[PDB]
Amino acid sequence: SLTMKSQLQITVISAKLKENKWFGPSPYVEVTVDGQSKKTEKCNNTNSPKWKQPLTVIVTPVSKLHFRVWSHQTLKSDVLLGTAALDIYETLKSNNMKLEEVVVTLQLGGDKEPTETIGDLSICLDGLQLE
Ligand SMILES: [Cl-]
Repeated sequence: SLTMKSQLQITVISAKLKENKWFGPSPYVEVTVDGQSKKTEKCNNTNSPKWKQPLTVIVTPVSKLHFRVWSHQTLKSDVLLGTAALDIYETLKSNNMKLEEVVVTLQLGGDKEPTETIGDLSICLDGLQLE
């Protein structure tokens, strides 16, 4: 029951990234959960990326979703801009135990400094219920 899986759709909607003082980042989002990793495509040179991109992951009612916002680079590692996490069980609680097009915004915490908010990330969850 807490072990039954669902192929959850997560639409990664958009993010607002605090400006860094010339050209902006070229961000995409990676979702990781339960052995899996799914990445959106990138937006180029923007602190207000709008992906509106649906991804799926196979989760249980107690899975914990982890988000990373990366900036793409050709010639070295992509840069980790910030991270967030969302407990699917808490999300279910907040929405009568059924995730039907639930929009959630999360604060993104900095890589080098976890305590610093570097932006926020909006997603929409659909296709999971408990009971
Ligand atoms: Cl949470």
